[PDB]
Amino acid sequence: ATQGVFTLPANTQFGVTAFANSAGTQTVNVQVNNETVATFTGQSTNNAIIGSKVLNSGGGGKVQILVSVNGRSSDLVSAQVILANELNFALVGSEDSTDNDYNDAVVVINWPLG
Amino acid sequence: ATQGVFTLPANTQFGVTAFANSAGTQTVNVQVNNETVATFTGQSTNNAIIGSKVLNSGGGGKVQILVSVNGRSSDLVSAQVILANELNFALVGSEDSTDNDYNDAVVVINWPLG
Amino acid sequence: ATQGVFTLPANTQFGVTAFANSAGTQTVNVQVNNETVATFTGQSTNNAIIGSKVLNSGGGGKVQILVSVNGRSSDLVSAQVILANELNFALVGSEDSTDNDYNDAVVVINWPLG
Amino acid sequence: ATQGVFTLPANTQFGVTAFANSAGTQTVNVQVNNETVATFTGQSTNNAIIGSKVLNSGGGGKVQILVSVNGRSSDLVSAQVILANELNFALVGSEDSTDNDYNDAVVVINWPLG
Ligand SMILES: Cc1cc(C)c(S(=O)(=O)NC[C@H]2O[C@@H](C)[C@@H](O)[C@@H](O)[C@@H]2O)c(C)c1
Ligand SMILES: Cc1cc(C)c(S(=O)(=O)NC[C@H]2O[C@@H](C)[C@@H](O)[C@@H](O)[C@@H]2O)c(C)c1
Ligand SMILES: Cc1cc(C)c(S(=O)(=O)NC[C@H]2O[C@@H](C)[C@@H](O)[C@@H](O)[C@@H]2O)c(C)c1
Ligand SMILES: [Ca+2]
Ligand SMILES: [Ca+2]
Ligand SMILES: [Ca+2]
Ligand SMILES: [Ca+2]
Ligand SMILES: [Ca+2]
Ligand SMILES: [Ca+2]
Ligand SMILES: [Ca+2]
Repeated sequence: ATQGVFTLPANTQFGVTAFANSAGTQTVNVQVNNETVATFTGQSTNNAIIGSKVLNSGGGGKVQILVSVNGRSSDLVSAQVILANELNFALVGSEDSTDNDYNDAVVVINWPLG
Repeated sequence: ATQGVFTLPANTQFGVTAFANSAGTQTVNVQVNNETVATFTGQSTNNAIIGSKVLNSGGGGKVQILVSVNGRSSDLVSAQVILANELNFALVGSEDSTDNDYNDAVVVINWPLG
Repeated sequence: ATQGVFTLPANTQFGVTAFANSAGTQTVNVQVNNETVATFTGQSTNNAIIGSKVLNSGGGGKVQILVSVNGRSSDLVSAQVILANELNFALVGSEDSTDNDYNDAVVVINWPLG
Repeated sequence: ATQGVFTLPANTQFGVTAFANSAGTQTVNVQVNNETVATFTGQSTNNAIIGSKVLNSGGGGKVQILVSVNGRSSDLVSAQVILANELNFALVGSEDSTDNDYNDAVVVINWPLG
């Protein structure tokens, strides 16, 4: 299945934060309605935050996360969870190798803000 | 129901990250096995990270999040989600007197690391 | 926090299914835009299905689950999870007593159908 | 990633229930510690329940869901969600074609029971 794609409400501010847990340098591309709006690049094996930004979901509300390491696309896993019918988390794990921890880059998208 | 309490595997490194979205200064207390091991204090209305740490779940694996503002306990909501039977997120929202949204402090716990 | 309330897309068919795990007779009321549209009643300590129906979310998309035993409201926990940005589950547990298994009536709402 | 695989606590009773939403006849196989222990077969485009059973997770706790249509494996999506640190849902969607609704067979695993 396609993973790492989420529908947000239109024209909504959201947070995106990426963590790294891999010997590989992670490149996380964030697209809003099919256009790159942020790229986070970093390396950590201890969950360092490699990027955190506030963005807007735009007219179409489409947010997509892609992850690569040295030009190779990582395999993604994702889900969205909603608490109290209002607090939203869109969650991405990614795997750059064979141990299948899916923590090599982790991305958390949260809304609403404010 | 009690919220903000999670059972982790024993002796496991985990990340804890807190974001703020409130006029009130948030105090986030992290307890591991019934002892405070981290306190994040900060304030933002635009999803600033008010703390990010790597902790260990210890012998018992018990992790509890409490949130207060000006000494008053915020109301919590929480859940845990597991992706690919291995990537874990424990999620907490909190609501203070100032804004009736569970985003006033948002806490994300993630494991495994490395 | 209020639990058991979910916003569905408007005018959308959804499934609602309730299971029982309690000595007490469970009553599950399903309300769509603040009107009861189905009630499931039954008793089981072995996860029997006490009702399953297809409903429509109507104009407003508001779906609320209420659980009671002999007129006493149970304590509810809930969340919504979305897979592949398309398959939705709204989940409710309920506790009618003191053991805190939260499974006394369990309700699963799923969409889309077809 | 390998979807539809979940680690349950050992020797635990759990419910498994499957719904169908497809023109194709769905076969759901449930494996506990690498042995098939239940099989549900049916066809519906309106979320009919094609099976529900109570099973035990055994010593290993490994539960796997496979879905096929005329012997062709469907593509799976899955996640596990825990409410109140105690009430567990393991959730599977499946796609038998390319419209990507992931509802063609929907499987819900719940525990604890009783
Ligand atoms: C730069 C580099 C080196 C290596 C060895 C790899 S890898 O082994 O294919 N994967 C990275 C690997 O890093 C470990 C520290 C651990 O976090 C694993 O889960 C992770 O997959 C890569 C990709 C890059
Ligand atoms: C205060 C209270 C309420 C109820 C409903 C009961 S009961 O119905 O007799 N027992 C509910 C109880 O049933 C067990 C078999 C188990 O499933 C529990 O999780 C469930 O709460 C009593 C006795 C008291
Ligand atoms: C590759 C492929 C497989 C299948 C099983 C079919 S089908 O059975 O003719 N149609 C499956 C299809 O049914 C629709 C009513 C809808 O529920 C779809 O989501 C579902 O996938 C085809 C045509 C092709
Ligand atoms: Ca890895
Ligand atoms: Ca890793
Ligand atoms: Ca707020
Ligand atoms: Ca109970
Ligand atoms: Ca019970
Ligand atoms: Ca389909
Ligand atoms: Ca379908």
